[PDB]
Amino acid sequence: KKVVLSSFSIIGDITQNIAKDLVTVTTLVEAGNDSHSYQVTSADAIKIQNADLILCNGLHLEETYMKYFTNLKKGTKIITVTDGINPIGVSEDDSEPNPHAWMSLTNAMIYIENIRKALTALDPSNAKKYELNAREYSEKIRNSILPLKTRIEKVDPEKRWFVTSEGCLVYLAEDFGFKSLYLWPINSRSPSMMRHAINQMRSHKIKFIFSESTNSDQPAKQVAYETNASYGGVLYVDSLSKPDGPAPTYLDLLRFSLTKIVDTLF
Ligand SMILES: [Mn+2]
Repeated sequence: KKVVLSSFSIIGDITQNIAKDLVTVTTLVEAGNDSHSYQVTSADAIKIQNADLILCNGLHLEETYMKYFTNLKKGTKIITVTDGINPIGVSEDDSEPNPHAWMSLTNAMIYIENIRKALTALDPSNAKKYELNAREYSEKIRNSILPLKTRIEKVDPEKRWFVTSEGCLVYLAEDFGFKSLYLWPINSRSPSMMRHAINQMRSHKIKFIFSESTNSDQPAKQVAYETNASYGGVLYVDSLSKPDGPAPTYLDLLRFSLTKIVDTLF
């Protein structure tokens, strides 16, 4: 049986829905661990050796541990599952890419397609099954998420703002036609970014700011105070939750976080 290693929990869950036990799906950065700065263990090195295929996000998500994907099994390729997604930069223009492409309905379909394609090239005799599974999963995502988009798109143009702590929603904003504000591009944080957000929230009368499941809520709450806005609560973006949490799957993560956003806009 072939072994397919996903770089983190979001990609692992997507792959599991497409492969459905036709391959063994493993995960490097397990749910709860930090996708942005991970220490690859010895046990992890065994997962890397066993991999017949390695599925990465790209957009520099894995940059600090790409070095561990070496001395690989003969023939094992590293696939970047964000291929075909136009990068959004971390700056305010040339700059480093924002990695959070999976927070998008459109991009969900592209992650699924790239993974379907890589599974099919790895294991061509199950092409018909990956093809079916990918369509079914794609429809499942669309059926859960599209009603949230539809609700979201009723928002008045001057209220089209996603304001968060990490810049985790820049692809969602682009996908749905919103503008995004945040306090730092990627979790790992500076004064002028905070000052800019405070000034922008006031000028545009923004009502809510979120934090996220793997970072502190303190900067968001402080910003809420200084802007006369409200703290919106915690979104799930960087990792699946634990199994009895609210976002144990990619579908659940999108649905939870987008539900929470829409319930704030109205
Ligand atoms: Mn992040």
